[PDB]
Amino acid sequence: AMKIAFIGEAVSGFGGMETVISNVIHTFENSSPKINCEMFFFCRNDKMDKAWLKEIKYAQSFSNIKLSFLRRAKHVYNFSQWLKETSPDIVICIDVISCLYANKARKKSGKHFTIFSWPHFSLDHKKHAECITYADYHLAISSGIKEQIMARGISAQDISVVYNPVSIKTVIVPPPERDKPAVFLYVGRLKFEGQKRVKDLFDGLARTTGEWQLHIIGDGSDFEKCQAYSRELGIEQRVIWYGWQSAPWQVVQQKIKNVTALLLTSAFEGFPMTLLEAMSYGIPCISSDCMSGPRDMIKPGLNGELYTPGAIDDFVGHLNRVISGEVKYQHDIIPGTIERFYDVLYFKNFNNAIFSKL
Ligand SMILES: O=c1ccn([C@@H]2O[C@H](COP(=O)(O)OP(=O)(O)O)[C@@H](O)[C@H]2O)c(=O)[nH]1
Repeated sequence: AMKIAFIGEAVSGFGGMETVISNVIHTFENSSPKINCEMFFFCRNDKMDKAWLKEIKYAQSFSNIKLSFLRRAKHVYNFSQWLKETSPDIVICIDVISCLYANKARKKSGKHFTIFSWPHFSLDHKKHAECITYADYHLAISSGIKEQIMARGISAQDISVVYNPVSIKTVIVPPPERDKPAVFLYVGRLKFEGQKRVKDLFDGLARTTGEWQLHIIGDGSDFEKCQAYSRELGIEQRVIWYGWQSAPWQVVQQKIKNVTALLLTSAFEGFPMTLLEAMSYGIPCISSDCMSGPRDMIKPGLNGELYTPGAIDDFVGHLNRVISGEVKYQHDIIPGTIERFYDVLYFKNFNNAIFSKL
């Protein structure tokens, strides 16, 4: 009988991370005839939506002490007490600060367990990166995160790259018929610059040679700026806006039907699930080679392309070649190119990364 604690600061209760965590917990609580999972949250308030925890046993440390030294002390004490009630074999920290908490509460509680980091954002784009050193071993969702962890003096031997899961699909979205315009897809929150750089998307497409259309599924405060920019660039007649969609891939299947490539032009990403989703439907992806995720998914010339951050010329080149057919991606084999990301194999590799360190 083995018990796994998943711990972190309170989250919103909606987000890719929550979805991954709940699925990994439900999967564990079946695995070996249910080996048990619980959660512990460090909270300043009870504003976390609880829906995603419906079937998940969780406890909380509440402290809104304004001085962080005292709040952390209180957190560590509360977690220490929980550890004594619960006696987990393994503690997995979904953020970096919780590695510190887990480490200090292990010393305080006198309990024996292994601490794993499992961060869901680039260490260099979030607050408490140096707290990663308090975990025993590391579960990297990307090569970039592994690199970031190594940079803090952690041995590559103590870090397993586990990626993130996606569901196997039984439908392929085919390319457009020959002599139809290229069809580009953008799926995500709209930011003109900042993280998403829709500006870069528009600048590239405006410079491309050949017939193309762009389908944009998403919304954000920069909608009007982005529409204005498309008008400025003289491309508005080739852009179709869907706004926010609850079922983007249903819209793709039912309304768009044929896709040349999904495009992502981001300055950075926590984990670009959109790329994975696209490749699960056999859609090739042209992405900025940003921290982090795209380089672990995209195999240049096989399921899409990578361009160096800011290399808009390179992006344009990638576009031109897929529009002309100079480079062709085979939609029928693209789903097989992300084998290690599919739910069952992902979980197998994740499970082995944990139990191999014991
Ligand atoms: O109109 C949309 C646009 C995006 N997404 C989903 O949002 C996720 C990532 O989008 P985003 O760029 O917002 O990343 P985040 O900021 O949420 O990390 C993906 O799983 C998409 O399928 C969606 O459901 N509807």
